Amino acid sequence: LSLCGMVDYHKQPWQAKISVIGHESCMGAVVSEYFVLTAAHCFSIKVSVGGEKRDLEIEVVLFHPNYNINGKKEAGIPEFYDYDVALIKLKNKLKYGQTIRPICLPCTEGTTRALRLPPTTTCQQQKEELLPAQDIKALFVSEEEKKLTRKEVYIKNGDKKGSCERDAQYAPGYDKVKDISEVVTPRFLCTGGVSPYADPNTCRGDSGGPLIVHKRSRFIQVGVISWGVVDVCVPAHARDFHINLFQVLPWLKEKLQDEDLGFL
Ligand SMILES: Cc1cc(Br)c(NC2=NCCN2)c2ccccc12
Repeated sequence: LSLCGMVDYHKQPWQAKISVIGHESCMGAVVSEYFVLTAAHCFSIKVSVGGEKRDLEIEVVLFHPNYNINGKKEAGIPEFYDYDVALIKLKNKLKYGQTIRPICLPCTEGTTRALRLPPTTTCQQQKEELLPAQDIKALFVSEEEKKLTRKEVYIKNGDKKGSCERDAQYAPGYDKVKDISEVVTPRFLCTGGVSPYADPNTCRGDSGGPLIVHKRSRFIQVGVISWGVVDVCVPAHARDFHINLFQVLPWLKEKLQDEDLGFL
């Protein structure tokens, strides 16, 4: 079992850069020797790790079976980001080192050990530790002038969760949605806004990158960056929505079953 979430690419050795050819940009995270986790909506395909120039040979890209960006077009919702996760399977085994390391995923033995929790630890116990009912200090990784940079955000998972979710009404094409639960599903975590702190916002190029909790000197991926309310790249309603990886575990467990991650 790899030591996951342990340390520019020196400081974010899990980070992957994705280009799709006028170039669309996304990010992802190394989660095993053969897999990069990213957003489904990011999808000729160029993936790089370790700040390398080299583009890695792709075997297949696997998509969450419930993902359908067009799924609510008939209801007048232009883009529906539910289950916005994909796994890039690499042809060649990644060589872990100073520049290339896997991030921890929820409800794995890797995360149990990173959090110094006992062997009886459940998936629910990991969720209570990482995503308590409060404002949760987190980070994401962006690019500025070809250098990777950390940005600190707060996940609104307590008394501010409703306020964060309701700001979805300001996103492009969502202004006529009666029931915000139609676009903000139970798959989403919410960051951004000015309470409790003035959170920075994701850029479109940051989509697919990990939303990370930094705990006990370790980095645990809790989310995949999915969509924003405002393209800032700032109103108090500028929120960002992330796929909660605790909510896509059956799919992660099935696709990564042979990756020696020790899913619970
Ligand atoms: C950063 C960002 C801003 C805005 Br505005 C978007 N548009 C939009 N969000 C919900 C419906 N359409 C984005 C969409 C995807 C990814 C990032 C986005």
